[PDB]
Amino acid sequence: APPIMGSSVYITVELAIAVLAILGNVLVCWAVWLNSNLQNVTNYFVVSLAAADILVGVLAIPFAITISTGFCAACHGCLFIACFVLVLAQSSIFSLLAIAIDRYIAIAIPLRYNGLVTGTRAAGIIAICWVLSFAIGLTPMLGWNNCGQPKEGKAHSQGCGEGQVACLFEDVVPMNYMVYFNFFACVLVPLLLMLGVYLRIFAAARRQLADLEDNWETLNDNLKVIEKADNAAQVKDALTKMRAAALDAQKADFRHGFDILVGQIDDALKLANEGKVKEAQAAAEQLKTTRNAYIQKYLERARSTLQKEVHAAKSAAIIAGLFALCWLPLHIINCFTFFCPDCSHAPLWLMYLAIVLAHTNSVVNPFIYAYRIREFRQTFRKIIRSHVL
Ligand SMILES: CC(C)CCC[C@@H](C)[C@H]1CC[C@H]2[C@@H]3CC=C4C[C@@H](O)CC[C@]4(C)[C@H]3CC[C@]12C
Ligand SMILES: CC(C)CCC[C@@H](C)[C@H]1CC[C@H]2[C@@H]3CC=C4C[C@@H](O)CC[C@]4(C)[C@H]3CC[C@]12C
Ligand SMILES: CC(C)CCC[C@@H](C)[C@H]1CC[C@H]2[C@@H]3CC=C4C[C@@H](O)CC[C@]4(C)[C@H]3CC[C@]12C
Ligand SMILES: CCCCCCCC/C=C\CCCCCCCC(=O)O
Ligand SMILES: Cn1c(=O)c2[nH]cnc2n(C)c1=O
Repeated sequence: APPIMGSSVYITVELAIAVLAILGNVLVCWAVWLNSNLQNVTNYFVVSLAAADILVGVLAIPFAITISTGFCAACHGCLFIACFVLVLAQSSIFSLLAIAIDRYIAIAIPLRYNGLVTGTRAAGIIAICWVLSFAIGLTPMLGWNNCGQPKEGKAHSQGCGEGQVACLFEDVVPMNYMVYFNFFACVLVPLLLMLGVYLRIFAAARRQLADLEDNWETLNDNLKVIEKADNAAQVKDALTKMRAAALDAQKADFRHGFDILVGQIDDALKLANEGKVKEAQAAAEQLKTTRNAYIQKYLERARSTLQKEVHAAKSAAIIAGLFALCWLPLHIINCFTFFCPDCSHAPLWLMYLAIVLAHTNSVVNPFIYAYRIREFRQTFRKIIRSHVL
């Protein structure tokens, strides 16, 4: 078949992806700009990620279409066309890693979060990561390239000028760079890092949920103990273990609820020390009202916050996971090309599918926010509804 037919399918799909990438990610940026409830440090990395995905539609996909033709070009110009997408992919990895660390700090040291993680510091991190993304993605331009060993047969067969090559990705970008440097070091290692961070996030959330439940059962168990104890030392032992358990919970109207609880325990405790057991039990039984009134509400709000954080972190993890799914095939095909030179090159149609799937990643982020985060979903509706209506 004439190549122009298969290439017409490839180009049409690439342009379709470019349109979806631009529209969806413009909506993400628009949403964060308008809605103050979306303006947090976490979402500044989301916007940086959306900007990279817009750039895939506006620049990388047109570059990808161009380099598929093998057009004649100065090798360093070709290199820039071939490698710019690597800058955007690297920026996305830094943004994904930053989001994971952000959510980890939020769950592990909430008290210190807003003091550590600020808009000003985030903006600085985003600027540094973009600079590093240019350095990593355009490393071939610094001399790690095959511009020095041009394919002269292809150059003259295609009728290129001198100094010019048939501009093809695999002719100009070295496969050792793509496999060892780009894939293993700059992509795979950060992805495994994010896996580790997210693991630590879910473990932290699970431990804090358990601790909450433990304090609640420990406050309820020791109550029953006091109600059935026939000795003043039994009441004292239990009440001392409730005071500790209450003071851990305090740190972990609610602020008043705790002062009442500690006070009522201190009351029932001084009675117990004086031998007044029935009076200690009577004083201990008022804790039920403080528990019903205040403690049960603080337990349930704190449980609600942790669950919201587990949801947000799962949402972020899906986006990191989707990046991996969409990019691994292209990276794995490169590994086969590099490591198995006795293996037939992956056919053109599968190369096209791998490239298109990597580009498709720049579409998916907006759907995940829409499906998994109400605050974005609501703002999407309002930006669409107030432009339709
Ligand atoms: C839209 C704005 C922000 C940036 C767009 C600039 C892009 C389109 C420019 C910047 C550098 C340019 C390249 C620089 C040099 C060459 C070598 C020449 O033999 C063929 C064209 C080619 C490969 C150019 C293609 C277009 C190019 C990639
Ligand atoms: C989730 C992480 C661990 C995924 C990364 C695994 C990658 C690096 C693995 C998965 C399958 C592997 C390939 C399987 C088979 C072959 C054929 C052999 O002749 C050369 C190595 C080569 C080409 C391997 C290279 C590395 C490879 C691509
Ligand atoms: C879900 C993701 C992470 C896994 C996808 C793995 C894909 C990329 C794997 C599965 C089987 C693989 C193919 C198995 C055998 C060959 C023949 C060889 O001559 C060229 C590479 C080629 C054609 C491989 C290319 C990559 C391949 C298609
Ligand atoms: C903000 C929009 C920016 C413009 C987007 C369009 C970019 C087009 C990309 C590459 C076109 C360059 C390839 C054409 C060179 C042909 C030279 C030749 O005839 O050998
Ligand atoms: C990122 N990337 C690759 O890793 C690759 N491998 C072969 N062609 C490729 N192309 C066109 C590409 O854009």
